[PDB]
Amino acid sequence: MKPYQRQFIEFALNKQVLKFGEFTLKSGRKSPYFFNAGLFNTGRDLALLGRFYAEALVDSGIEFDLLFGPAYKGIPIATTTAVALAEHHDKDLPYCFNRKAAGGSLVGSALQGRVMLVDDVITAGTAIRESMEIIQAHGATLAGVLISLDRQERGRGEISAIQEVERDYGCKVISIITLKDLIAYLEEKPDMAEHLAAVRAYREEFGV
Amino acid sequence: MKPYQRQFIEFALNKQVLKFGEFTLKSGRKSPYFFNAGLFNTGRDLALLGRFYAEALVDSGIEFDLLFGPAYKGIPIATTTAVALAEHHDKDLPYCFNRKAAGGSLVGSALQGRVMLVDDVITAGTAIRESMEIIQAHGATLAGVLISLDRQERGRGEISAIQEVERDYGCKVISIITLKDLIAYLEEKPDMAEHLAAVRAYREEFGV
Ligand SMILES: O=C(O)c1cc(=O)[nH]c(=O)n1[C@@H]1O[C@H](COP(=O)(O)O)[C@@H](O)[C@H]1O
Ligand SMILES: O=C(O)c1cc(=O)[nH]c(=O)n1[C@@H]1O[C@H](COP(=O)(O)O)[C@@H](O)[C@H]1O
Repeated sequence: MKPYQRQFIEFALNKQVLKFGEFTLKSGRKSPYFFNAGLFNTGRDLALLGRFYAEALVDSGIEFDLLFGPAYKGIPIATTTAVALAEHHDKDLPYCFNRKAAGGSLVGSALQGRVMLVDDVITAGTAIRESMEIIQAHGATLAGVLISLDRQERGRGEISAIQEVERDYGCKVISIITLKDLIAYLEEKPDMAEHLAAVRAYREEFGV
Repeated sequence: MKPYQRQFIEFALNKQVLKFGEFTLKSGRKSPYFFNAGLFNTGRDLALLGRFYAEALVDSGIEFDLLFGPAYKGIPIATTTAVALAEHHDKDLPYCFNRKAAGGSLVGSALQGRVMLVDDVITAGTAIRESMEIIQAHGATLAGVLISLDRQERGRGEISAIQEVERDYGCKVISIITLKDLIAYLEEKPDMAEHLAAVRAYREEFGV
């Protein structure tokens, strides 16, 4: 666990973006925890959020030339990560995004070179295959996918979605927290035991 | 002319977002200058851009509860203005935006209370009437419209678009530069004389 990961969880908790209960995923499973980046609905949330993203980006070491935000749910993030990156790390990079309009119609820079794709959480090895249609549809390569939370569980097969993503676009997914950190984290909060025993239990059944 | 307006022009120039030549507006007129916020395609541009917006916001004194970014061209701005506002002024505000999808489907906070709408440049007393459909379609009032550049010229009538906007949504449009500052600015650059005599000439024919 690296520090920014520690405050992220925290950041994430207080926000309630990270919640402990009894959810029912889009898959039909019944996870004990849910992560919902949508609850980042304010300036500061956005401000911080992009501070975490830039770190994991930076602290990753992958190389990329350009940020890319998918659809709608990508725009606020790619914009914030872009500002974090220049205010905070002195990295000046070009962002753009795609117009989901009855076409590609990118908004912002080129779509030239090594795209770094950015999003919130992959569950269903999804829009990436749309998103990544564009990138590959304009003669730019894909460098990777930066996300918030790797739920680290099984899909319909033995592997996970992230894994499938790595396994299909010859790309590398980076990400801020993972299940593992999530647990690691609960081990320090003695009074999160109930959530622990539970997420501990869960990863057993489904953890990849 | 207030300082941030001075660096904005500058910022705007070096960027070439502000260009001096011979354009032909969407109206059919032949302006001597063009402003094209689209050339803000990088992290820093976005970073700065939202620093200017927050100022004019702040330095305005209007009150609002929430930021609002229209369509696509609004998302990167409302996101940046939101971060500026919290990093820089300690104003924590809730942003959201609208999903242009075959509906309202806002993305982010409420659409509750006093919206502050944010955009790049109004020319054709436009999407505001779409944008402002939403706001008024959800029981939020409109506090205003914050923009970059008031071109300060005539529409089909004696008044300008901004004026018509004020004149139709009982709202107040704020904005960073105006033609006037634009000129004021050229008066200090002795070797911008040609652009001066020209934009001076232009405002005469069309200036409101
Ligand atoms: O249902 C889940 O898989 C899910 C787990 C989780 O930990 N977080 C989470 O965001 N999700 C869902 O993942 C969605 C976004 O991801 P994609 O299918 O990759 O677009 C959602 O509708 C979330 O609710
Ligand atoms: O054609 C113009 O009116 C125009 C003048 C100008 O100074 N800046 C400018 O952005 N425009 C146009 O205004 C558009 C965006 O404004 P709305 O019609 O309010 O959406 C554009 O397509 C610009 O090119």
